[PDB]
Amino acid sequence: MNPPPPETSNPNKPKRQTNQLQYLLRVVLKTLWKHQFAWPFQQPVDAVKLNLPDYYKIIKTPMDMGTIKKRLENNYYWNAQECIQDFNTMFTNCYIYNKPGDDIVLMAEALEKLFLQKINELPTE
Ligand SMILES: Cc1cc2ccnc(N[C@@H]3CCNC[C@H]3C(=O)NC3CCCCC3)c2[nH]c1=O
Repeated sequence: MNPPPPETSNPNKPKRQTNQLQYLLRVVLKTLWKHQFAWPFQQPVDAVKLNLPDYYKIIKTPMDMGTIKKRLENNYYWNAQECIQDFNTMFTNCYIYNKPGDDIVLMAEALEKLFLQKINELPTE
């Protein structure tokens, strides 16, 4: 009932190492990954195990920090904006699927506030 996870490597997709992508792995992801609210976002939503049968009927662009971590580790991104877009997709999915008063929404809001603080101090290329 789960889709395959988002791709985290591609032999055809070009790759480079930049200080901005290094900052996103070493500072931004690392900060969010170890946060007390990170754990529901550390892997793709398992709709079977979590008993959320409608999840992938509603969310057609799934994204999670486990996938973002692998993409950064695998040099999948060419630029920082591709990675920032994936974080925004993850937060947006959470706000669309869940009810406004749900604890997962409060957890996502806390992580997004921390995320935007760290992106505000992104170093120049
Ligand atoms: C990404 C993600 C994961 C997830 C896991 C479990 N449940 C979710 N949604 C609950 C649906 C029912 N109402 C309560 C919702 C909720 O806020 N659950 C949280 C999960 C984390 C621990 C506190 C309770 C999920 N929704 C997601 O978007």
